[PDB]
Amino acid sequence: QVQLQESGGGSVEAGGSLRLSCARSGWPYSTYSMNWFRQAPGKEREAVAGISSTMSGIIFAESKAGQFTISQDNAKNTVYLQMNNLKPEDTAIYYCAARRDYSLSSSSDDFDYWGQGTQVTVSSAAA
Repeated sequence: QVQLQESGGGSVEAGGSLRLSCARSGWPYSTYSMNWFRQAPGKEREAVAGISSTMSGIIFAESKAGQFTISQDNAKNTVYLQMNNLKPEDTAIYYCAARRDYSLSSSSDDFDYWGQGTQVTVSSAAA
């Protein structure tokens, strides 16, 4: 059985940082790509970042150079989403997703395996 186990979310102040982790276990294939998706309140689920067994990580979502960084630890079968300079509009449920195809895809329909979803809430600054 495939499991994608997420960790590392929660509440953060505007401007803060978080690193999400997704540990892949039970993977039956010699290849993969892994994505982080997110679903913000009232919005459709959208791709944030992708990485694969052959390609370095890319960020799909318009952000700013350094807002998101995706990486992986191959020995630990774990993919990471480093988030910096977080803003209220980064509040969302973040999802890990996996598929056999090692190209990079932003389409949720291409992914047959999903993590449980991790809430990230970015509070606002006083004004």
